[PDB]
Parts: sequence; C-alpha cells; structure tokens
Amino acid sequence: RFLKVKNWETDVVLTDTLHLKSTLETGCTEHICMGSIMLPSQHTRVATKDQLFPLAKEFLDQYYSSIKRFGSKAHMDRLEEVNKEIESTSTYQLKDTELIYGAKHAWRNASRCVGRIQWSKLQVFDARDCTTAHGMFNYICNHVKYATNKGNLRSAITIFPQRTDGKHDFRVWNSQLIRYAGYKQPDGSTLGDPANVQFTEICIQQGWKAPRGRFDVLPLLLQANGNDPELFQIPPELVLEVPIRHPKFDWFKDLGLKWYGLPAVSNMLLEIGGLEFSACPFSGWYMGTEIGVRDYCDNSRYNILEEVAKKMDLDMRKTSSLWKDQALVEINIAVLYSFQSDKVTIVDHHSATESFIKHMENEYRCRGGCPADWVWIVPPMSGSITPVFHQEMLNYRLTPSFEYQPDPWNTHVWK
Amino acid sequence: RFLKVKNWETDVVLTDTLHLKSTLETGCTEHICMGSIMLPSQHTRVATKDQLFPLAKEFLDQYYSSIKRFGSKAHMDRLEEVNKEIESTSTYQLKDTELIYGAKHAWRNASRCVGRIQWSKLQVFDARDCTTAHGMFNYICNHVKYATNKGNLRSAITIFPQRTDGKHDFRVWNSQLIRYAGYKQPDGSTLGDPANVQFTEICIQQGWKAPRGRFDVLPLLLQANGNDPELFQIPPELVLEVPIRHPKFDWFKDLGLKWYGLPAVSNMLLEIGGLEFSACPFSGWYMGTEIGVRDYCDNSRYNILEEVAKKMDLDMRKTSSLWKDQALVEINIAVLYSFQSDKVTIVDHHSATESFIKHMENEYRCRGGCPADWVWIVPPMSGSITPVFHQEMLNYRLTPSFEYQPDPWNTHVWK
Ligand code: HEM
Ligand code: HEM
Ligand SMILES: CNCCc1cc(F)c(F)c(OCc2cc(C)cc(N)n2)c1
Ligand SMILES: CNCCc1cc(F)c(F)c(OCc2cc(C)cc(N)n2)c1
Ligand SMILES: C[C@H](O)[C@H](O)[C@H]1CNc2nc(N)[nH]c(=O)c2N1
Ligand SMILES: C[C@H](O)[C@H](O)[C@H]1CNc2nc(N)[nH]c(=O)c2N1
Ligand SMILES: [Zn+2]
Repeated sequence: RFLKVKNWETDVVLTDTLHLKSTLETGCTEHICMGSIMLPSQHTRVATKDQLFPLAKEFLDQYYSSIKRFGSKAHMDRLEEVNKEIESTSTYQLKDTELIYGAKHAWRNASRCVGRIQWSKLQVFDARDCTTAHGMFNYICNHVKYATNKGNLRSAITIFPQRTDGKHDFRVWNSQLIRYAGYKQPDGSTLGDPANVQFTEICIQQGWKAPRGRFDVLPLLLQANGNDPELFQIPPELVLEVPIRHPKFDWFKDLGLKWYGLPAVSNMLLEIGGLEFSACPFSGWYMGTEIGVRDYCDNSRYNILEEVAKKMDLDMRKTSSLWKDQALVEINIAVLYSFQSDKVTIVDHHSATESFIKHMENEYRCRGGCPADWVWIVPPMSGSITPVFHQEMLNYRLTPSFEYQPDPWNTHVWK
Repeated sequence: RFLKVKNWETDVVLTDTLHLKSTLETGCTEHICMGSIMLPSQHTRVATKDQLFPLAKEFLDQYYSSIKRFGSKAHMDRLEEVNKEIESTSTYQLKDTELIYGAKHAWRNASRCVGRIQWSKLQVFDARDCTTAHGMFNYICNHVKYATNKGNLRSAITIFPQRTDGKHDFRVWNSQLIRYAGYKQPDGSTLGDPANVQFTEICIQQGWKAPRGRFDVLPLLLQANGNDPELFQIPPELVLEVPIRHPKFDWFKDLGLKWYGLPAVSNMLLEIGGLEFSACPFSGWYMGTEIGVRDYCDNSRYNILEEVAKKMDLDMRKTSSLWKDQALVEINIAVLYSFQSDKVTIVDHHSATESFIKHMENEYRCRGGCPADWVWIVPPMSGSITPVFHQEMLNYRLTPSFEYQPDPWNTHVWK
C-alpha cells in the first residue's frame, strides 16, 4: 500500500504514504496510463450543497491538524459553525487564515510545478471584497507591482470572490496577466505570439486598438460577478521587460527579442474546502527554459531556431547536424544572461531541478510524500543531465488544488 | 471507452480502440499514476497448466486473424492440436511461423521503443534446438555477424528454448551482448563502464582475465538448460567499433572515445501465447542520444561532460552558464558524425522521433492504436524540439511482449 520511489542516479529511495490521503482521480486505470494526456478529463472544473460539508470538513480537519490544535474546541466549534452556515446559505466563507493556508497548499499540491520548494513563501492578496471589473484591474495592478518588486520577484496570488450560483463568476479572461499579442498576416503567417491570435482578436472585437507589432503587451479582459468583461491596459511602467543579449554574440541584440519578467497564470480555478475560486491569478519567476526553449523555439510559437542558426554559421541542411540543438543552448544562455545582468529573478533548469529533488526530500520526510508529474517536471531540454530525469515520481491528486477550467468565451451567456 | 489522444504541435487527433484488446496491467490505479516508475511490479516476469490454454488460444486467434484466415479449419484444428498437446505435456511448441509472428509483435507492442516503425523487418533466428552453452555462443556469434552486416546494421533476434519447469532456463547473463568492462579503482573511483562493475567482477569470479582498461569488450556468460554459465569471448573481428571524432574539433580524437555499433539487449523475456522464452537477445541500431547523452554523460556512467567542457574553453564555474548543455550537443554531433563517416547505421533523435509519429499514424489507422510510453519515447535531450514531446500517448500492455526478469545470479541454484 505504501509505495516506494527510487532515484537511479543516486540510489536514494523514499517511501510515499501521502498518496493514502489522496482523494481525486487521475485518469489512469489498472489497464491504461494517461500520464501524458495534457488536459485529462479530471484536471478540469456545478456543485451542490449536500456534497459541500464533507469537503468543508476534510479541509478544516487538516488545517487544524496544521496549527497543531487538532480536535480542540476551536476545531470542534468551527466545524459546527461552517456546518450551520452551509445549512443557512448552502455555502460558506473562509477565514482569512484558512484562505492563506488553502492557497499555499493548492500550490504545494500542484504536481506539475518544479518551483514548489517555495510553496510556503507565498503572498496571499484577498480580493473577496471586489465587485467590479475596475476593482479587479486595481487589485491586479497592485499584484503586478508587488510581485515584480523592481526585478527582485516575489511569489503572490490574488483571490477574487468564490463562485456561487455559477452564472456569477469572476474570471480573468487572459491566460496570463502579461502576454504578447498575436496577429495573423495577409499572407497567412503570424506576427507576435501565435498562441494568443484567437484572444488578440477577441480583444480587438471588444475595442482593442492593436499596434500590430511583435511584443505588444495585451490588455486585461476582466469579467466581474458574471458580467460581460471589459478591457484595461496595465500601465506600461508596471510591465517589466528584459531585452535578450548574448554574452559572446554581439549579433544577438540585432535579433531584437525581449521577454517580460513576470509569469502570472490567470485562467485557473483554486479549490479550497469545496469552494471554487474561478479567478485567482498567481505569479512567481521564470525558469529559463520556459522562455528560451518553449516560448522562443516551439514550432507553433515564436520559432526562432531558424534565424538563430543562420547568424550562428551552422550546417542547416542535414537533420543530424544537430543545428537545432546547438542554437537551442545559445538561446537559453542568452535568456539567462540577460535576466541576470538586470537583477531580474530567473532560475536555470539545473538549479531548479536540484531544488525540487531537495524539496522532494523534505516532503517525503515531514509529509510522507510529494505528488509529482515527471512528464512536466523534467525540463524541456537536456532532460537526463538534470537530476529529476532519474527520479521516479508518484503522481496523485490532493486538495486544496489548482484545476483547469473552460475558457470563458465558450461558456458565458453573452449580451 | 474509445479514448482520444492529441498532438499539441499539429492539432492532429487520433482515436485509440486498440487498448480494448489490452490484457496486462500497468501499475496505475484510478487514484495513482506510476508512469515514471522504472521497473514496475508488472513489467517483470512460475506459471501452471490450467492458465496456459486461454493464453495459447488468444495468441492463435490473433495470428490466424492476421493471415486473414480467421475461423478457418486450419485455425480450428490448430486450436484443437495445441489444446491436445497441453493436455499431454502441459505445455506446447510454436510453429516456425507462429514464432516469427509472436517475436515481431512483441517488438511491435514494446511501448517504450521509439524505433518500432521497423517492427515487421525483423530477422528471427530459431535456436530452440540449442542444448549447450557452446551452441548458445555459436548462435550468438552468427547473430552478431548477421545483424552487423559490415556496418549496414539489420534487426534480428535469436530465440533459445522456452522455459519449462523453471529450473531449466536458458539465460544470457549479460545485459547486452556487447558491453564495455567496469573496474573499480584502488582510490575508490572507476575505470571503464561503472554500470557493469558488478557483472565484470562476476566474469573475473568465473575466470575472466581482465585487461583492466577503458573499453574492454566483456565476454559472454551463457547458461544453458538451467546449468551453470560459462565464459566465451566473441571474436574481436565480429565486434565492430566506431572511434568518435568531431567534424570541427581536431582535439576530439585526443579524447580517445569509441563505441560499439550493435545494441543488442540480451537479459529480457519474450512471451508468446503463454510460453516464456528466457533468453532471446535482439538487436537493431543506435539512436545517437543513447550513446552521446546517456552513455557518455550520465553521472553514474562515463561522465565526460567534465573534460569535454574543459577543452571547449567554457565558463565552468556558474551552473547557469549552461556549459553542461553546450558540451552535450557537441558530444552528440560527434557520435553521429563518426558513425556516419564509417557507414555504420545510426539514427539521430530528430529523424527517429519523426519516424515514430509517422509510425504512430499507421498504427492508429491499420490497428486502432499504438501503446507508447512518453517517459521513454521522448529523447533525453532537446525534448520539446522533437515532435514526440507534443504528442499525447496512451500506454497499455499488449501481448506478445518483452518483459523484464530477475538477474540470474540472484535466482540460480549455484554449485
Ligand atoms: C516561485 C517560482 C516558480 C517557478 C520557478 C515555477 C515553475 C513552474 C514551471 C516551469 C511550470 C511548468 C509550466 C509550463 O511548462 O507550462 C510550472 C507549473 C505550475 N506551477 Fe509553478 N512556478 C513558480 C511559482 C508558482 C506559483 C506561485 C504557483 C501557484 C500559486 C505555481 C503553481 C503551478 C501550477 C498550478 C502549475 C501547472 C500545473 C498544471 O498545468 O496542471 N507555481 N511551474
Ligand atoms: C531498429 C532500430 C531500433 C532503434 C532505433 C531502437 C531504439 C530504442 C531506444 C532508444 C530505446 C530506449 C532504450 C533506453 O533508452 O534505455 C528502446 C527500447 C526498447 N526497444 Fe527499441 N530500438 C530498435 C530495435 C529494437 C528491436 C529489434 C527490438 C526487439 C525485437 C526492440 C525492442 C525494444 C524494447 C523491448 C525496449 C525497452 C522496453 C522496456 O525497457 O520496457 N527495439 N529502443
Ligand atoms: C498548455 N501550457 C499551459 C501553460 C501553463 C499552465 C499552467 F497551469 C501553469 F500554472 C503554468 O505556469 C507557468 C509558470 C507559472 C508561474 C507562477 C511561474 C513559472 N515559472 N511558470 C503554465
Ligand atoms: C535501465 N536501462 C535499461 C536499458 C534498456 C532496457 C531495455 F529493455 C531495452 F530494450 C533497451 O534497449 C536499447 C536499444 C535496443 C535496441 C535493439 C536498439 C536500440 N537502439 N537501443 C535498453
Ligand atoms: C503531449 C504532452 O502531454 C505535452 O506536450 C506536455 C508534456 N510536458 C510538458 N511539460 C511542461 N513543463 N510544459 C508543457 O507544456 C508540457 N507539455
Ligand atoms: C525515473 C525514470 O523512470 C527513469 O530515469 C527513466 C526515464 N525515461 C527513460 N527513457 C529512456 N529512453 N531510457 C531510460 O533509461 C529512461 N529512464
Ligand atoms: Zn498512469
């Protein structure tokens, strides 16, 4: 029952008992593994009252077990108190402290996150008093400014009010708070970021006047209490950006690339004690590969491996001349060097995967486990030269959690 | 029931119905995914008579469905014929054709194999008449010579006689037919290949006179009909080797590395219709990364990233100077270039992963699926610049299959 996971670079073995507290399902069966499906039928988020108290109870029982006073009268009475309020309102409200705990443990439990060694150092911004798209914008700018901290980035999350009936739903329609624009071309090609081309046209549908260039920071599309969303543009001074130069190649400035400092995922659902927070944007700092490998070199993204290999003077005819590999390392050396010479917080994929193994160690000791998705933990380049490649990982689903959810423009009763 | 898998670089979708014919279990449950455990409790191989005919029946039913004459009298009578022989002997014997089919489909079903586009072009060598360690040696040399084909490598498998009672068990004790020796040092370090140090000392235990150097090709340790194994050394002329030079760096010869042409896994079990072939060595050709990334650069293997970065003139102080990445591409450019200038069959990780996606396509059309292990299919460097990174894959276990098995020196009743 109490399963073993081994490291095959160090022969270290740890025991996972944490997977017994696990509740949610994975998509795998005894006869089929889905560990490489992207948005499994489980990982995406209408829930009634009768189901709510067991979820409320289970969360409150682990939160009081956390502050060491499990079973005390404060536990017993808060149990009865929430019970009573779920009778009355068929929902309930989290204590300020229960929100910080749940938020921090949703991140802690995110099995696809390699940065979780920092899970407790998270700044929780309670925006459950917010009532308008403008109030959302104001909270979001205060988050951007705070988390950016003049390049010395800090982890944070802003939590807008919980879903209630369903038709009243706070949603940031952006996938990340800071994203570059995507414009298709008259010749069928694409300027900027091809991922966002669909969203970029929704923004222009709602009145965005596009500057039709490369790295055009998109505006926010904020939906408040189930209403129709509204465009707001983050003050340019609040969006920090890093221009990408190389420490050897003085032709790398001519490439003219740049990336924003702050990764801030905004389209996810935060679940705490059965309550569903439909808008909860959260930020940390970048691992280099997310920009240098995936962002710049994905085929359906910026796809610069073409030009980078050109200026490098590379054998670009043969597939097996590994020109793609060679230009990929130079690109990620440049993202790192640029962010670091500007005191903008960035982590390389070696340092971050070592931290996770270190993190994993503490989790198996003082918690009995650490759910981890190998498919996602392993960096997208130089896999087996980083220690996580050789680390077996048990994946399983614990709550509080971050879940995917449908994009709003497919579900919103428009007008 | 009939699950979808998507590509997120091309938006291609395929439907998997093949997973319905699946029989064996994976290790995952509805509440836990094991897709990154290395030797799962299932993937490793004493079986009685009553269980044998359903397995014999199921295999014969798909083999006759293969030659288009499913349900014919040849099918009906071969069914009765094997049934009768499993009454009489409580085992049975495969037709020469049933052995070629089962062997080819064991490979076809190997979900961790990226090379399976070639699954039908496999040369089956029937060594079920073999009775001695010398006969095993003779079959194995004929395999080495054939599969090597003067550098124009060809896929093959030699199948020694099936397990019967259990205590009579043909086993190649080597993990691969051609492997370099592993010697620990007086200072605690290691010369040669650290993986094999345990096996290298068993060979010297049984009389191997070690030339205590780097790339010393080990000798075979062959156990015949459950007997004690015996050392034989493959004629040096039959072991083809590639010295590793770089197409730019004339200091790369000075590194003095070399690798053997023929990957030939020998320690696995071949299962066909409930019959267990405990010795079945099989070979193809190398994907570059297996040598350049894993073999040369694994920490517990040859670990050359050290010296390669030195001669390259590299920033080796900082972790984030990606010196490890940079030297890893040069190393794999050199393995490829060396093998190719010698007409020794090698495939680069881009060409081989494109072939697999192409392969996957045909499998989902003319078979309804293709079991695949993402954790193993993705090359161990430059993950997301190869198309398999973006390909969802359903893993599941179909038979005929290759299974792991215990090493013999832990299970053999010695004398
Ligand atoms: C502090 C520095 C952080 C680093 C270095 C980091 C790193 C990463 C990376 C590289 C990924 C993979 C994303 C991708 O490749 O598309 C990821 C995923 C993720 N991270 Fe972290 N992250 C950090 C902070 C955070 C924070 C503050 C949260 C939440 C409060 C978080 C929760 C998550 C979640 C929910 C996922 C995705 C799981 C999924 O897709 O199902 N991370 N992280
Ligand atoms: C023809 C050229 C071939 C190529 C390019 C190729 C490539 C590969 C590679 C790179 C691996 C991963 C091994 C590792 O990383 O440790 C692998 C695994 C494997 N291959 Fe292939 N291979 C070839 C031929 C074959 C043949 C002839 C067979 C069997 C008849 C086979 C069956 C397997 C099996 C059983 C595994 C391992 C599955 C496991 O570990 O459970 N392959 N192959
Ligand atoms: C299909 N691709 C989905 C991309 C994706 C999905 C998520 F659900 C994430 F959470 C995520 O996070 C990226 C990230 C976030 C933070 C806070 C720090 C950091 N370094 N990286 C990225
Ligand atoms: C813990 N590591 C286990 C290593 C391992 C285990 C297996 F079960 C394999 F089958 C294998 O095959 C490597 C290989 C074989 C062939 C025929 C061609 C090729 N290119 N590569 C390697
Ligand atoms: C097909 C596969 O599920 C998909 O490409 C995944 C693989 N692993 C990943 N890992 C990370 N960190 N980010 C990703 O977007 C993905 N994509
Ligand atoms: C921990 C993990 O299961 C282990 O390192 C696996 C990962 N994927 C692999 N993939 C291949 N091709 N070969 C391997 O040896 C491994 N090792
Ligand atoms: Zn699984």
